[PDB]
Amino acid sequence: EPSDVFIGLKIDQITGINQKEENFSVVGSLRIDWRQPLLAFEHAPGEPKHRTYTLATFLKLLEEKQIRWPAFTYHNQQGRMDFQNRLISLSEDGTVMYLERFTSTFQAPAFDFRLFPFDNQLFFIHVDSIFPQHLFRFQEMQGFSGLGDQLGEEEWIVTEVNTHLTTHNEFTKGDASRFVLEFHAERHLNYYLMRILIPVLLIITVSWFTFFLQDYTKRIDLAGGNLLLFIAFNFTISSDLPRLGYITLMDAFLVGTFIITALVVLGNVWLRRLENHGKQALARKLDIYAITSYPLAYLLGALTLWLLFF
Amino acid sequence: EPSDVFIGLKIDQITGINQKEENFSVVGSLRIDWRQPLLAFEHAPGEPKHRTYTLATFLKLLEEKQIRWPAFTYHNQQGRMDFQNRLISLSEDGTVMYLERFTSTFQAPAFDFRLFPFDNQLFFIHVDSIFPQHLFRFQEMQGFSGLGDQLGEEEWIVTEVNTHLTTHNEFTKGDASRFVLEFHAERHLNYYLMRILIPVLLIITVSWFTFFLQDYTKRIDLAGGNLLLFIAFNFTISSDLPRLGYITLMDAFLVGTFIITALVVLGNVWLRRLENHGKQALARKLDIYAITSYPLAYLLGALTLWLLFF
Amino acid sequence: EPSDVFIGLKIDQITGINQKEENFSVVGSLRIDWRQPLLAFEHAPGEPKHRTYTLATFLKLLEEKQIRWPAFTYHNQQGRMDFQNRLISLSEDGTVMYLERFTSTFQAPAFDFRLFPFDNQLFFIHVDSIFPQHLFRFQEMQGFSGLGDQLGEEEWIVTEVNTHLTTHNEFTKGDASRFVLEFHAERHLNYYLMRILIPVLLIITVSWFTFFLQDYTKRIDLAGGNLLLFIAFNFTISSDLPRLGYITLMDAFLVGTFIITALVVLGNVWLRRLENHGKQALARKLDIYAITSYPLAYLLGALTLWLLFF
Amino acid sequence: AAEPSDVFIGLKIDQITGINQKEENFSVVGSLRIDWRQPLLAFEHAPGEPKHRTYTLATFLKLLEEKQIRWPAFTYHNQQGRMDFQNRLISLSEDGTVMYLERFTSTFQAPAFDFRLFPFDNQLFFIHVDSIFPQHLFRFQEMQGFSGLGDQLGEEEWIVTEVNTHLTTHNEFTKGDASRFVLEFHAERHLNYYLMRILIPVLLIITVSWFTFFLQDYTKRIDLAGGNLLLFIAFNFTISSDLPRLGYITLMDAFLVGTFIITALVVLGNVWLRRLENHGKQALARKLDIYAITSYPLAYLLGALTLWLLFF
Amino acid sequence: EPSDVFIGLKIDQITGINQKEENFSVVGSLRIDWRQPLLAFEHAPGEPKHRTYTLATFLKLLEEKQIRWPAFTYHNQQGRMDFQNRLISLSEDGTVMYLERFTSTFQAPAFDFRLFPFDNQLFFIHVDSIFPQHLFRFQEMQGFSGLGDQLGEEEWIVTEVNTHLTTHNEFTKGDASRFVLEFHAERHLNYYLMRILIPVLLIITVSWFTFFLQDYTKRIDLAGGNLLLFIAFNFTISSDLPRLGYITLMDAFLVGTFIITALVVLGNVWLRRLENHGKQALARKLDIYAITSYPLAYLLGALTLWLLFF
Ligand SMILES: CCCCCCCCCO[C@@H]1O[C@H](CO)[C@@H](O)[C@H](O)[C@H]1O
Ligand SMILES: CCCCCCCCCO[C@@H]1O[C@H](CO)[C@@H](O)[C@H](O)[C@H]1O
Ligand SMILES: CCCCCCCCCO[C@@H]1O[C@H](CO)[C@@H](O)[C@H](O)[C@H]1O
Ligand SMILES: CCCCCCCCCO[C@@H]1O[C@H](CO)[C@@H](O)[C@H](O)[C@H]1O
Ligand SMILES: CCCCCCCCCO[C@@H]1O[C@H](CO)[C@@H](O)[C@H](O)[C@H]1O
Ligand SMILES: NCCc1ccc(Br)cc1
Ligand SMILES: NCCc1ccc(Br)cc1
Ligand SMILES: NCCc1ccc(Br)cc1
Ligand SMILES: NCCc1ccc(Br)cc1
Ligand SMILES: NCCc1ccc(Br)cc1
Repeated sequence: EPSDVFIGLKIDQITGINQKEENFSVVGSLRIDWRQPLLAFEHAPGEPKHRTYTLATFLKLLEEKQIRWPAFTYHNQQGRMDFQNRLISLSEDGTVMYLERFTSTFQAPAFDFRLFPFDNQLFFIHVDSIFPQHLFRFQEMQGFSGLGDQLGEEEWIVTEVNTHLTTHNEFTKGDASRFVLEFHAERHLNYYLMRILIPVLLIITVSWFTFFLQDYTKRIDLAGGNLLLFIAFNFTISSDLPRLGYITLMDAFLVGTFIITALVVLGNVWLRRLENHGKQALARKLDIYAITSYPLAYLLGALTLWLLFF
Repeated sequence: EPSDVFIGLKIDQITGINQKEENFSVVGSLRIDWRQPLLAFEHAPGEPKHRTYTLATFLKLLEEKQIRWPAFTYHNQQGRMDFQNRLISLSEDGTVMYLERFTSTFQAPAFDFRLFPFDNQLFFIHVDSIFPQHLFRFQEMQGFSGLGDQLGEEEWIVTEVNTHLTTHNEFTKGDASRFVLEFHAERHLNYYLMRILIPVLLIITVSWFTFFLQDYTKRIDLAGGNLLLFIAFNFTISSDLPRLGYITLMDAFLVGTFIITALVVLGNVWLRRLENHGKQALARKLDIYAITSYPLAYLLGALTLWLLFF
Repeated sequence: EPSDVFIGLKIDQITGINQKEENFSVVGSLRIDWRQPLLAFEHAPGEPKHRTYTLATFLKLLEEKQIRWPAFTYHNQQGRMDFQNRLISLSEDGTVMYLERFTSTFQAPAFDFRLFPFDNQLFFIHVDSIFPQHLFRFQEMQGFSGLGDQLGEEEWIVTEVNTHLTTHNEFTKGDASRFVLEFHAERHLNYYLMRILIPVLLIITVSWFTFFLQDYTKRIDLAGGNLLLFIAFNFTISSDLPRLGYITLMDAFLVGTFIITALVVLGNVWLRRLENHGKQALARKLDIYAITSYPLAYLLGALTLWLLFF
Repeated sequence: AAEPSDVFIGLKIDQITGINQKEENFSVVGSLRIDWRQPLLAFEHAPGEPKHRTYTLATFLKLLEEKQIRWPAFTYHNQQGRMDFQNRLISLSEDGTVMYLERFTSTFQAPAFDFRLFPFDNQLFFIHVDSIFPQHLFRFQEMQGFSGLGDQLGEEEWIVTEVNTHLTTHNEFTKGDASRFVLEFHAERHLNYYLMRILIPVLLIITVSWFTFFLQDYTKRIDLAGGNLLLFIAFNFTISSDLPRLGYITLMDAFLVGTFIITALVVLGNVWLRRLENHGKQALARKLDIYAITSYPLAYLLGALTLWLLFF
Repeated sequence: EPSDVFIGLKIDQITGINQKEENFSVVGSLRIDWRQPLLAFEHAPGEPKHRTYTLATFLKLLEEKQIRWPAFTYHNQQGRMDFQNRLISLSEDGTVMYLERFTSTFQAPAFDFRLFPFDNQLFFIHVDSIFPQHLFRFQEMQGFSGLGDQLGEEEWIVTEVNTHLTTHNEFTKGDASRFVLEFHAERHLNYYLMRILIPVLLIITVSWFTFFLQDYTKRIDLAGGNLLLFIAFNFTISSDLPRLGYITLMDAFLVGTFIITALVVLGNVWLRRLENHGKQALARKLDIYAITSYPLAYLLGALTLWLLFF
């Protein structure tokens, strides 16, 4: 007959989410309730009903009594887990109450940058029983598992928190318990506005003003610089993210400005060429297209992407 | 009956405050006084009245005597806590004197960048009893808790230090002790002056000089460069801070220069356009307005923000 | 007679591959099966058939019974190995079942940047027996060793995973077991396209447009800038990689643009020189060569490398 | 026992891994040596057993706990973060003289930093070793012939002027006066880097700029000095990062603003010369111009003595 | 009588050489052979001749038997040493065989950047006996100490490996053993060529082309830019190295281009000045000197340094 293990997990802090390395880091507390009849003991009346053990001696106790503990791993843990507290409280009955406080990093392979920066992502911690269900089944320790109030994370904000149970088959042939803490969060886009969109629009608009000079050479020299600017903005954003083998929304928007700004150069080159072959008057007539093409192309291009991605 | 636990905490050093990751790091000493009658002992004459234990053996002693120790966590601790000393002194009377020296990082989610760089911030360490008040109540260990003299931090300087007790309900249903060390500090604005304001004003002023040349094309080319400069200064500052979903004061000041410098372009474009359509004399008349718009706009804009934020 | 040790190793995560420091990092689980007759035990009915030990006490047990354990090292391990679980299960038969979960970095000196970024690389973990084959032989633990599904790595993608055994002679004169987990992976070229090729082609193309202006001075000033741009792109890429004593494909492609763009300068200098010595008409004739030389040389140069490297 | 026992503290820095002026700390590999005679620890030895017993710190402390003997607990007051230990080894003599060796790499807070004269300055580095227990229980004495700095420190920027050791009290955990052993050293910066990477360039920019005054294009001088400004604004960011977010003004801090003020005026001035040209007074400008050509060099060297007097 | 301790040390990997912090990091295995008669033991026939101990219990054994172990430090170790294996094999005869596998950083104060980047450097690990020679003398464990095959290091390549004994006087008055593993290595100049020399020569050469335009203003504007470029290249290289109080070869080469490029500016200023005072014809005569000065100056200057440094 297999004994129930009551798995509770609360994330107190999100220390940060490194989206480039596709992981996040949390301060968190794991809580386990587990009745083991064999661990139960007798007290004299007036001697305490509850024994408080360091994890160190509590396991050395279990080893001595040849009792199996419900050994568990965090499947998506990365690197070290700095433990704060690992503390056991045992009762007359042989109910074990375990607390594990830790800061640690976790894999989140559920990262989809397709709609970056307008994206919503799945973050989750997996807690697996090493031992199969035929020995230990995990049950939800109700009234504990979730996320806290002061997470300290300013970019992401969390949509929903859910806890669910399931199997794995990592070390066993047999089905084995896995407690899961999931959360979805999505980005506060202020940064992306204030530092990327606003500037790129400011560059584009203030550039368009200088079309009313009707120096075609100046427009060419301007758009040529704009190109390098965007090629930089392309490097800014490229670093935020991993070396993805797919094309971001952001990725597309940049190549947008590329294509346009490439043509702005080519077009004004041709207008300027007419001026150079005694057809200045034509250019100046023709020119009106070029002045109104500029802004339409960027706003035709705005709907082009917005439909392709939404 | 619940036994009193006397919690003292002194921050010797502030190793630094990482405002981007919304945490700070301190060298600090935790001091606990706790009378446990059961631990009291008799000595032979010539054998010491105070027994000095490593935390390691002191707990192994408590486990052996089935005595519960007032287990505590630092709630806002991040990552590892490098311990220097963990030393126990047990008096005849059964008074435990504990010392914990450590360097460690702590969450400070009390970060409000609304008035950055003119801001005052709350930094605090929480020390929680894991066990409820029905078992242990924390009392302020007088004559210890506070901040030192040589903190070593050059940017922030501390306004006020306060200590107080209160409850939590982290692992218990029952109310539980929490000792709090708060401090407020505010930024030394010298850096922000010397590296950000002075330059931006220098750029703006030295730019305005070149208005007295009365080349409109040159002013357009100048203000266009100024734009990119500010777009950079925008990236400098953006990195100091997190990816906030709210707009800094600083954030606004930058977009200020943006809006203005955008118009300086638009305006001089129009003056230059008049020159290009045989209305050079008009431009040169209007020009006088344009020369005295530059300085007013930046100083109209100075009061615009200084009213909006204060 | 030497006893068989059944070595399984599964990489759950690739935390990343630092190609500059010629190493990779993995979350992984090591599994060892090893029958030791001496460890075998009898149980009372109602006492467990399988005894579960912490590695700590399991070795202290082996030391006490003067039994030699099949000590192993990871030969290509770098720095610390953060252990998650080190857990032993001893059956009545005296079969030891060991599990070691860890995050760790490993050397991969099998790095050939000759065809970077179009390259396929060998990543491997070596597990050596410290003790010779005369004492312990390693055997492939079937049904476990390999790579998982959720590796979390976005740039590389894995072609093939193989396991095989072999000898070493690291500390012994005698032949000694070595279990090897190899994998090959190759790069997703999207990044290299979107951030390096597309820009460099965009710069080159939009530059060629400005040839139809037939300002030779402008072409010289342009190609001179292009040079510095490529000299930067040269620094971008240089950092991705180590300080290799061999020439990358990428390395060559950069020098290509160098040589060409150097020529464009020299050539247009000469065209411009003719203009300056009353031979403007000649230049304008010869110019047609220069206009079509530009694009040919970049695409002659494309086949030059694509033949030299393939 | 027979009053307070003397404890002989020796500390030698074998190397300085580096000095991070931005975090106002330094990191050293060092060996701490303590001599401490305890009558109670003295033991009788059977012939064929060594006269000196060699213990790991862990066993030696577990032994002290067992024998209910209090050891002279000590902390490094200015230690920062983790201290990796190389060796912790105890040798117990028949006489009961305890010999402890602690080898470690560690970072130490140093609030002694004064950037007022940066980069031309000397700074004070110190490690504090505080006894937790008061002076009435234990007094620290200088273990002579050991304390100091080594030969191969490995540090190329700083070079050390003087090493001094002395003892004093603290009152950290006790009401009672308590021992504190101090290892101080002063070092000062090698100016070559600051020359080769900051001064030489800034002078090169300034001088090569002044050459282009002999062109007598006023527009070109304006465009040049405007660029010079941005250059210095960069050099301002280079240096700003070397240092913390100080609330005071460095020497270097001042020197940068110097170039600012000057280069701002060079613009303003040539703007005015150019303005005369634009209002048919080209001849005047060309007269005045001679003042302007000699002003640039004077102002930079008037400005050199301005600071060198204000700061020295 | 003092007992011999057989010290072997093999570097398996060079994880890297941080030339800025004047240290290097290696994966390595320390091997010690040491006969202690007291550690010898008797076995029953059929009970093992060799006892295999964790370092942990092996020392607790030595402490119990009041035997002194040949305590050693790595003198030039920096920071933490991550240990892989610390394993003892005790024979009946009382021969201890010790293995210490570790990744660790080591000081190399033997750094001479005088001829950087054409330099050859000394890297060494010191292993000191804490105890004097009157108690333990170190002897070279032969057939093991040296460097491995797959070091993984791409910039440096190792010239020679030598091992030898010597004294120290670190904690003792008495002479004390020190085993030394030295190696020399020298740099692969490919990086320095491909990223620094080639570009600087490309800039200089492509600049010289624009002399054949015979625009003196353009040459001034060009050389002025070249200056800033080199001032950057000066910052690139400055960071590779520490804040050395001595002048590199590289250091000199840069100041070379400085001095020259400063004069190119001055000289063309003077040519241009002649044009401005009706002496255009003279300038155009003198010009031939200036055109052939530039190339000679850089190649006079190339031999100047190649003499002073070689
Ligand atoms: C740049 C957006 C602002 C537009 C306003 C018109 C003047 C622009 C400022 O100078 C221009 O900046 C480009 C970007 O670097 C350069 O390529 C170009 O040669 C230069 O003339
Ligand atoms: C530059 C701010 C300081 C004001 C000095 C006035 C003289 C002009 C200095 O050079 C300017 O630098 C910008 C920055 O990129 C260029 O874009 C711009 O076209 C260029 O004219
Ligand atoms: C720069 C090395 C390549 C030289 C090719 C000759 C044409 C000039 C190329 O662009 C130039 O870049 C320089 C560096 O900032 C500026 O001084 C210069 O005014 C600018 O036009
Ligand atoms: C730059 C590739 C875009 C080609 C479009 C033609 C118009 C000019 C583009 O700006 C150029 O940018 C360089 C910065 O490195 C400068 O050196 C160069 O003098 C400048 O004119
Ligand atoms: C540049 C300092 C070196 C002095 C050399 C004198 C020749 C002119 C070099 O080009 C200048 O470079 C500045 C970069 O700051 C540009 O902003 C400015 O428009 C331009 O005039
Ligand atoms: N490192 C996991 C140890 C452990 C597991 C379960 C329980 Br209940 C107590 C301790
Ligand atoms: N980890 C518990 C440490 C502790 C020791 C003694 C006292 Br009194 C309070 C706390
Ligand atoms: N430090 C790991 C030693 C070990 C190796 C294999 C087995 Br099976 C048990 C223990
Ligand atoms: N944690 C080190 C404690 C200690 C150090 C030196 C001596 Br002598 C005794 C004790
Ligand atoms: N910490 C290492 C101590 C030691 C030294 C030598 C040998 Br042989 C065994 C142990």
